[PDB]
Amino acid sequence: GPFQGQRQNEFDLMFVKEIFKNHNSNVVLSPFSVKILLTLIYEASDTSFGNTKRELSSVIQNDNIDHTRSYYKQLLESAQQDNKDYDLNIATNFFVDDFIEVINKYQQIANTHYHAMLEKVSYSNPTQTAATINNWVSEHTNGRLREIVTPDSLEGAVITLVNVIYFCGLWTYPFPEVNVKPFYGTRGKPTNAQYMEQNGQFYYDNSADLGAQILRLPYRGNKLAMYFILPNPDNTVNQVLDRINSASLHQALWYMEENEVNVTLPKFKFDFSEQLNEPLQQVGIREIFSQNASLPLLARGEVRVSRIFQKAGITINELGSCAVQIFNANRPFIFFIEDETLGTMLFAGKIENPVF
Repeated sequence: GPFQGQRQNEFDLMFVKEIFKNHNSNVVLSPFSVKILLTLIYEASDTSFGNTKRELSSVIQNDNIDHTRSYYKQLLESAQQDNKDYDLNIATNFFVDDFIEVINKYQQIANTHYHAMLEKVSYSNPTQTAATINNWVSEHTNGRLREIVTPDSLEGAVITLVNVIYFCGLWTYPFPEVNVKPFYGTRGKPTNAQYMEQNGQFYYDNSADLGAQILRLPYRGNKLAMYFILPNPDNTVNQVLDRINSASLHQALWYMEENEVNVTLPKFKFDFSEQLNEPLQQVGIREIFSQNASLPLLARGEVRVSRIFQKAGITINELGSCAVQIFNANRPFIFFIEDETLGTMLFAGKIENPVF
């Protein structure tokens, strides 16, 4: 069933707020994947060997590196492993400059434990490099996501870390294939959306603390599930996010139990990209972007992470995400997909205007 442990999501939730605060339409990203990226710079940084460690607190596992590696390796494999019911891949890669001598063992670390690689490109040619990064993005998302950077976004870069994510998943309980109705966006008149409607047994409650309805829709495979947080009429997404912290969400999700529910949801199909450097500095991770920031365990002796990118695609429709109480989500909502056997926040997103 639903996850019964304590979600290690102090960072995850904080970071989703930063992103969501600063974006006026649909957003979709992967907290868990950002913690991988941050953990890779960490292993590359000198402070691990034996300020950056203090700032990478809620991402690094109790200052002992073998635990950090098996924690992330186990959580990556829990979600990514081959199965009948869903496909999920979390692809990650350092695009390092020709001139840099990459340490081969760092390569091995990244490959084995974090499921990531390192690959030489020449930034002297922006047009080549952008095409090599954008093609890689396609080749590890079965061409669902095809472009993540432009030559312009690689200005004066030395090392560029990219994260993408892909996910195919089938609802345990499909919606009948039928129905356009209004959607009440926060800014501007009601836009029309195509909805899907069904009634069934789902985990549900109306959170008084959060001021929102919450709905869990499981995917086939006893591992993944999509949760929806739908603000009451009297409050916005912003106001709910303020009310969300590790503990209040834990408790909101804890209170949920199986009811009959009348589920009305808007179909949507959209992806999203962002530069992590800015929203990372805002939440506290500064030291790795400073003029000192070194990568001596990644690059042979200094250099730093020029830029970091993440992109994710998501869909909901009658069959899934592939590419009586009434929970009628015809206004902006929040959503996340998690590994229900581990607590992992694999996706987190937000609907402001659903197009399909």
